[PDB]
Amino acid sequence: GIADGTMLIGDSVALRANTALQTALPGAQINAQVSVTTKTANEIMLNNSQNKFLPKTVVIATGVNNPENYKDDWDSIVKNLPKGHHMILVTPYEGDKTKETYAIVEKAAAYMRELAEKTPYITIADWNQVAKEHPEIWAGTDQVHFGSESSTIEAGAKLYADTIATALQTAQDKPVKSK
Ligand code: NA
Repeated sequence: GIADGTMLIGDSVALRANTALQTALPGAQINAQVSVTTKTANEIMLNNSQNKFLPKTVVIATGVNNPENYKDDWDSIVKNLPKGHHMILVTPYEGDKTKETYAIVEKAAAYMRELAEKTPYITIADWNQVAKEHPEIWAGTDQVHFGSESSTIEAGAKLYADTIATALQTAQDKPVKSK
């Protein structure tokens, strides 16, 4: 019964790609904010479900903020996805390999890949993998917020939006969570 549509619940990285996301996904509902974590995205997801605002396809674009609890957080948000939805997980990317949290973000991305592989109503959008392939969008940056000027911000934002668009196309023929 859940009506068609896409809502993205995302973090500052997603918020940085706001215009590119909307351009690549016309009519998608982009709900991205600076401090969003996987924890609060879980709460936002259910709040929207319980008010019947959550459409069929849910994009969770979080993971780089507060990565330490990734196991429980991604287990939980996957568990709490309401019946009737398909879910897309956007893997996080921390580019500074010396960051004390780099290995955690990497573990989080890997664990999200495991959940998407495992779960029929879940699809991966592997920003982590794509981000590693494009060093040019990280020159002069904090290694998380793509682009040091307009051209690489735009190029980075378009790569980010296209990754999610490709996952949505992949998820088109795939089932929803049911019972
Ligand atoms: Na899957």
